[PDB]
Order: sequence, then C-alpha cells, then structure tokens
Amino acid sequence: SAWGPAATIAARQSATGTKTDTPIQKVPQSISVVTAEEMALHQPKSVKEALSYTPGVSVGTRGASNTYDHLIIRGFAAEGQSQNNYLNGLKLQGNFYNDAVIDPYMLERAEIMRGPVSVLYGKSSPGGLLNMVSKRPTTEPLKEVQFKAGTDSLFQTGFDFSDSLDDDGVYSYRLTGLARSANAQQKGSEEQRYAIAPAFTWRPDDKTNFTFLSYFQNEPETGYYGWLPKEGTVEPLPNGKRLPTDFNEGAKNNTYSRNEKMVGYSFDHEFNDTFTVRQNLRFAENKTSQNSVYGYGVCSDPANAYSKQCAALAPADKGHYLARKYVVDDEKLQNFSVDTQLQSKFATGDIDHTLLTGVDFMRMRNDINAWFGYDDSVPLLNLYNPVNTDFDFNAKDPANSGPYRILNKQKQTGVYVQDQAQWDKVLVTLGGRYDWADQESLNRVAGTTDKRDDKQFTWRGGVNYLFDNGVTPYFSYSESFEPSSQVGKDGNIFAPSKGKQYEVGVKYVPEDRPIVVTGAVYNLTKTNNLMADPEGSFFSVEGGEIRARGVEIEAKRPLSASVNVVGSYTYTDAEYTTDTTYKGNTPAQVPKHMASLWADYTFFDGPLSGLTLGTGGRYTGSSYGDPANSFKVGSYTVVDALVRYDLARVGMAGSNVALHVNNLFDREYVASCFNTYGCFWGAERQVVATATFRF
Ligand SMILES: CCCCCCCC[S@@](=O)CCO
Ligand SMILES: CCCCCCCC[S@@](=O)CCO
Ligand SMILES: CCCCCCCC[S@@](=O)CCO
Ligand SMILES: CCCCCCCC[S@@](=O)CCO
Ligand SMILES: CCCCCCCC[S@@](=O)CCO
Ligand SMILES: CCCCCCCC[S@@](=O)CCO
Ligand SMILES: CCCCCCCC[S@@](=O)CCO
Repeated sequence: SAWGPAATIAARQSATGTKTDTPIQKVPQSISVVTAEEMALHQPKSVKEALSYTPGVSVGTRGASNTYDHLIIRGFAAEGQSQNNYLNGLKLQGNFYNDAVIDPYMLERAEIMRGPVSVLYGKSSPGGLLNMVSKRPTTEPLKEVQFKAGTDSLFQTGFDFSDSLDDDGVYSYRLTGLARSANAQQKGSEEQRYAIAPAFTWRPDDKTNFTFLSYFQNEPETGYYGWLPKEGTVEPLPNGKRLPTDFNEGAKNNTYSRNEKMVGYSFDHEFNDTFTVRQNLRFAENKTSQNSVYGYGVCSDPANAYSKQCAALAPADKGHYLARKYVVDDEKLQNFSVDTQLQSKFATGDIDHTLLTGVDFMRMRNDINAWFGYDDSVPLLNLYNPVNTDFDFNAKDPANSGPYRILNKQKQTGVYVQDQAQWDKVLVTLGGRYDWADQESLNRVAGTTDKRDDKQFTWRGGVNYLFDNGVTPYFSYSESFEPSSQVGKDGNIFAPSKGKQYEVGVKYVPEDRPIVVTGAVYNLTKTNNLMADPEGSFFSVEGGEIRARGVEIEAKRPLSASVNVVGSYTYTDAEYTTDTTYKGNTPAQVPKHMASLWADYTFFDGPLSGLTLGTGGRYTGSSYGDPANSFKVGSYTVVDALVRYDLARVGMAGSNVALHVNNLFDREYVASCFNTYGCFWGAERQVVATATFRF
C-alpha cells in the first residue's frame, strides 16, 4: 500500500533545509516531511492536522477554528501573530488579517523546518517555517473524482486530472479543484470554499523543465474565529455550568470571507554535470473581509474595568455577562517574489562541493480599510440566557468606534551563498546570507508615515557524520532575524529581534531497512524581544529575551507489508529569561509535553482483503492560559480512527471508500487560551465518509 514505503522512503528526500536536493540525514537541522500518500490516508482538513504526528509543533492551539494555518513551532509564533508559510520555496507573505491558505488536497508535499533558517529565506520566526509543495503534472495519466460527506452537513466534491498533451511528454498538465460546504462547530457559522488549481509543465529537453503554477480560491464564509472567556470553558461559571462546545458569542450576521489569486512558475536547467540554474516566481492577489462581533471576557475580568455597560451591573451578574466588541475589515494584498539560484558542483582533491548562490527578493503591499469598536460598542451577552441577534455594522458612531486605515509596504532583497563540502563520511554545511529589509506604513487618517530600513546578516554551520549503518549524528548552529513593526516611545520602529540556535541530534536512516528515527536536543533563544516599559507609558521597549530548549524524537517505519507505525514525543522548556514583567514565567499556549502515536494494519490475504484499519492518539500536555501564568489549561488526549476498503474486489482498482473518525471518544476540552478572555473549545467528534474513484 502506497503510504507504507512513502512515509519511510520517499519522505527521505527534502529541499526546504538546503534548497538543493538533500536527504534527511545530510541536513544539519530538524526537518519533517509528510507525503501526499500519507495525507490521502489521513484526509487532514488543513495543513495543520497533517503535522499532527510530528514533533515540536502545536497544530491545534486555535481549537475548532480553521480560518488560518497558524503554527507554533518550538514555542514560538511569528511577528504580529502572522503565519510563516511558504508555497513553492517562496513565502506567502501576508499582513494583518490578510493571510493565504492552501487546501491540503492541492498539495504533493509538506515539509517543516524547525529552528532558525533566515540563512536561506531571509527574515523568519525563531521557531521555524512550513513549506508546501504544489501538485505537479504527472507524465503518467491520472483521472480522479472524489466525494465527501459527514458530520455538520459537510459536503465536498473534488477532482484531480493530469495527462500528456503531446505524444512524447513535452507538454503535460494537471487540473485539480474542489468545492466544499459545511457548518462550523459553533451554531450559526458555516464555511464554504471553492478552489481550482491549473498547472502546466513544459519540458523542451531532458535538461529543461518549465512548470506554470496557478491557484484560485474563493471562500464566501471562512467560519468561526471568536473569543470565549475561561469562565465557562476552563472554569465553571458561577452557577457551576460551562458554556456548550458549540457556543457562539458573535452577531447573527457575522461574516468573514477570503479570496486568493496566484500565478507563477518553477524553472530548472542543467547545463552540465557541474552547473544547474533554478528560478521560482509568483505573483499573488489576496482579499479578505469581515463583519465581526467577538467576545472580550466577562464583566468581572479586569480587562473590562472601563466598560460603562459592565459597570451598570449588579456585582454578581458581573461574572456571567460577557462584554463584546466588533471589527469591520476589508483588505487587499499584492505580492511579488522571485528567487534565482546558481548551483555548482565540483571537486577539490577528495572534497566534493555543492555550492549554492542566489538572489532572493520580495515586494508586498497591503491596503487596509478597517473600523474597530472599542469598549461598550455592542450590547452585553448574558451567558446564562444568550440571545443571538443581528448587529448594525454600519451605524458607527465616534462615541465607541474609530477608523483604522493603513497601507503597509514591505520589501526584502537578499543575497546568499552556501556550500555542502563532503570528505569521505564527514559532511560540513556552511552558509551565510545578507538581507536588506525595508518597510513603511502610511496612516491615512492621521496622514503620518512610518518607515525603517534594516540590514541583517545571518549564517548557519553544521556537521553530519555518516556511519555506514545508518546512524548519522550531527550538530549545528543557525541564526534568524525578524524586523519589528511596532513603534517606540521615540516615535521610531523598534530594532529587529534575533534568533540563535544550537542543536545536537541523531538520525537513523538505514538504506536496507524502511525506518526513520530521530532524536534531537536544542537551545533556541530569541533576543531583543519587546517587553513592558519599566514605566506607566503605554509604550513598549526592547531588550527582552525568551529561551526555549527541549527534546524531540520522531519515528516512522513499516514493521511489515501490513503494519506501519508513526509517532513522536516532544518535551519543550520555554521561558522568559529576561522580561520586565513576565520574567521566569513560560509563554502561553506552550505545553511542556507532547506525544503522538499512530498505527494501521491492512489485510492482504483473507476475506477482509483490501481492508485497512487505523487508530492513533495525540496527547497534549497542560499549558498556561496567559503570560502571567495566572491559570492553566488542562492536558488532553484525542483519539482518531480509520476504516478504508480498497475497491479492487467490486471491480475498481486504485479506487477506495473510507470512513474517518476524529476525536473518537468525543472528548470536550479547551485547546488553549492566550489570555483569560481568549480561550477556544477543541473540536467535537467528527465522522466523514470519503469516496475516491480513479478512472
Ligand atoms: C457537492 C458539494 C458542494 C455543493 C455546494 C452547494 C451549495 C452550498 S451553500 O451554497 C448552501 C448550504 O446550505
Ligand atoms: C462541481 C461542483 C460545483 C458546485 C458549486 C456550484 C456553485 C456554488 S457557489 O459558486 C454559489 C452559491 O450561491
Ligand atoms: C468546481 C470548483 C470551483 C473551482 C474554482 C473556480 C474559481 C472560483 S474564484 O476564482 C471566482 C469566484 O467568483
Ligand atoms: C490593532 C490590534 C488588534 C485588536 C484585535 C481586535 C479583535 C480581532 S479578533 O479578536 C476577532 C476577529 O473576528
Ligand atoms: C467481493 C465482496 C464484495 C463486498 C462489497 C460489499 C459492498 C461494499 S461497496 O460496494 C459500497 C460501500 O458503501
Ligand atoms: C456529494 C454527495 C455524495 C456523498 C458520497 C459520500 C461517499 C459514499 S460511500 O463512500 C460511504 C457510504 O456510507
Ligand atoms: C469524470 C469523468 C472521467 C473520465 C474518464 C473516462 C474513461 C477513460 S479510462 O477510464 C478508459 C480508457 O480506455
């Protein structure tokens, strides 16, 4: 069965770590890759769930909401809470609410880097980054139709077609699209999605490959994305009861939509056995909008001390009345990116070289036209007896609401060089990069204009030792930088923050046995983090520092043609080593322990031939609900099951029917809280039937 050897053999190749084709063992950093075969098996609903059984990442911190693919890697999120995802070696640079998403059914691969890597990609988050590989045209025909149906009125249909147009394979293509409709977990919310992905590959000769990659997506409704207070979730309400799992605190007429257009290409050319040129470019237009009413903690939460509405309440009702605000947003993002690389392979005695040098630049501009409601901008919500009604998003009086109209421009140009020198069984990775990062923000209401031009240099070095049995010990050191976007007291944009990581580990990748096992220890630390000013000024200050260190181990292997086992364990110790206020505490939403195990069996011989069965468990240890560590969030364990049946029997090979069940024991838990007034219920049990037919 396709996914057996895929998760353990194919999953051995990668490029997100070095930009050149390099096997996992020769990469001096922690890198995980999930194949499409695996994704086909699990049917993840997003890219997040596709990383479930990999170490060092929290894929479900935002609970049931699926609006964004936000990932917290090694206890770190990106600047401005924005995503940190790349599509085909190029970053889907977003801004404010404008963040693009790619359905997993359009992906071929998903590789995830852990730790710093600005060495190859410019400004990045300390924790790491995700890189999704689009499906490319197969030179072997593919004609597939798929039908989905399940819990919450989930209805989906999709197709994936690929074939050759010429007779020799000079022109091939791939067209894959889907249409999905479903109700959100929260009452009154729904999600609709429509995507089509046209790809065309032109191969002039055996040394040239030009592949056109386009993607279009329209989402009338993106679903729920609100805030619920801990009182009614983590903690029982004053009447001992807890808000229901599907509770919704937003207006009956809440709306949230997203539209995405992308055009670009990937080009390869090999001159000799010594030189190879490579270029990647994409142009993207993103549009997002929303009319949202969201919770902002109960009336007794110290966060609403200035709410006239809360105040005009008997201080007993104060603990079961939720305050609320709203936001009206509308953004338009334009993004241009090109990365050109020259790859040189040569020798020097007994030393084989693989030199990489490239120029990488990107230009984006986001046009925000929003309107936010402050305190008392929307009628309280009685948690004991909630009443969902419409909200007038237009009637906007300056008494409780003001505009927010910004035009953000970002820019980054970088030059980088890297060598992969190898002597016998020793491998040394050495590389550096220099970045020119300019940014400017124009506030249209105030007429002001803030800008800053950063210059940063980063590098990475590491050693890999290739024992002949598969054991490949290694160690490395890499840096990262992330410019700031917030303004200081002096009316300037703060200085960039930095990431420095040391890591030692081992990778077992035997050529003869189909297994992959990993273990690694690290000390990542983020410097120049923004912290509270040691003064009542509502402004912030630099010089902060957070430090994270831990152990991650991952295991993948087919104990037989019928059994496969995948799992991981993650111990992460993150902490504020120097912050004017939360010093000593551990960042919120970061658990110390994380474990996951999945296994599946398939009957080849017998009456149940072609039948597959799988189960898996992802354990999430406890975590702090706020940076003050004033309350915790209970650990939880979720179990998933699977039932698949090859249809070769009935007459159709390649095709199959499946039944997936997530959160089998329908456990009710809160995924996390980033504060007392910001918690999220986890996802209730879901059952989905999937028919995938191949002609
Ligand atoms: C085949 C599944 C996709 C069809 C979409 C039908 C319309 C969904 S929405 O327009 C109304 C939901 O009640
Ligand atoms: C092949 C599946 C196509 C089904 C989608 C039909 C249109 C739904 S949406 O485009 C308009 C809803 O009012
Ligand atoms: C059959 C699935 C639909 C494919 C996507 C078609 C384009 C949607 S968006 O590009 C324009 C919306 O008006
Ligand atoms: C400018 C600071 C941003 C404040 C956040 C306001 C609420 C947005 S989110 O909490 C709900 C979106 O529907
Ligand atoms: C050779 C034995 C045939 C058993 C197939 C029974 C029906 C399963 S499939 O045909 C429909 C699933 O919903
Ligand atoms: C779009 C509506 C069609 C839904 C078909 C879902 C699969 C049917 S079979 O695979 C399982 C039957 O229980
Ligand atoms: C959704 C329509 C699928 C088109 C495939 C039609 C049959 C082609 S192949 O199945 C046999 C060729 O001889």
